[PDB]
Amino acid sequence: DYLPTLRKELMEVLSKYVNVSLDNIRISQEKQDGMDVLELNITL
Amino acid sequence: DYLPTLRKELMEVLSKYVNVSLDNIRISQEKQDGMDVLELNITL
Repeated sequence: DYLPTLRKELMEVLSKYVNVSLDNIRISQEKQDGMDVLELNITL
Repeated sequence: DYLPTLRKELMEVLSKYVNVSLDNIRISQEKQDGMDVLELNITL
């Protein structure tokens, strides 16, 4: 609900920075070592 | 000049989403397989 939405928001912001589409952007939400870590990747 | 700036911009946007500081955000710019891949990480 919360972060998942913010993750989409991050994608949109990035797509505007390098003027690509959302299909070229990947973002993952994972729980490791007890913590919730977001990872946002893009290939240019 | 270009992406390095956008990388900082990404950090700022993320810090506002989860209302943290820039010190809790990491972002890397690396060349792998001939391509330039940005990686933005945050621990929550």
